[PDB]
Amino acid sequence: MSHHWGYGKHNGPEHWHKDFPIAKGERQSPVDIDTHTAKYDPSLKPLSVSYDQATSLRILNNGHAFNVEFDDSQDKAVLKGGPLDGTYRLIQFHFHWGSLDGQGSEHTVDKKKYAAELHLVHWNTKYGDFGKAVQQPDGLAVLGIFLKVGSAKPGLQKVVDVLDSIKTKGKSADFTNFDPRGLLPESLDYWTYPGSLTTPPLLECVTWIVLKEPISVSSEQVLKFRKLNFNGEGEPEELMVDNWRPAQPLKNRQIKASFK
Ligand SMILES: [Cu+2]
Ligand SMILES: [Zn+2]
Repeated sequence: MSHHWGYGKHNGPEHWHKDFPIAKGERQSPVDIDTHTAKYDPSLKPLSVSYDQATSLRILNNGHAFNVEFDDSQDKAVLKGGPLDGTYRLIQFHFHWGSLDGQGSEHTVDKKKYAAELHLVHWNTKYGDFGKAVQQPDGLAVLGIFLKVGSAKPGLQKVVDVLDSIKTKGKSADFTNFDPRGLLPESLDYWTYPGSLTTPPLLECVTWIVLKEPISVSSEQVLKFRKLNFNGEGEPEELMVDNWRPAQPLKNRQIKASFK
């Protein structure tokens, strides 16, 4: 929110608190997931990812990442169960990634950084619209999935192949008839905790659900992410890499596990 924040030395995560003081708040994201301290929670309900009727619309370079946007005017693609009360509707997904394969994720697992992290963003339908949802402590649910470099992910290739058409900030392209189920791992085992948006405005509205099993993507797929630009057309080229916030203090939170 507001202008001029980014991921450089002069406007990156260490600077955000000056315009977004909640950056130093009590439930900021991402965090390190200490797997030995997370506790199994038998009260968690089964997690339900219901994306069969998902209706993708468009892909946009917003100068911070790229978003694949969905029709959220009806319950076409929803997340329910797990730690969640009620129904959360899919609005968009995006990624965070590194300049090198050893960094890029926002969450870490026993301090391990993955090459990238996928965020599927959903809003609680009891609040009527996304903008109202971000005024509520249970307004959003983000499903986070780690990416490691190995074999190609077939379900990612349609995304990689459109990126040359959205190289610079402000560009968009049609992205209809995409199935986001092709981005999931086999297992839905997860960790969950209460947190925030990981970019400005850093609002403390998110139930995080982070899957334990990473997806594998090829070196060639992640290399195509790294050819995007932060800048607009006609401006000095600034590669879109290292668009991740580091782990923040856990403070008075417990991370729960869905699995023993
Ligand atoms: Cu501003
Ligand atoms: Zn994100």
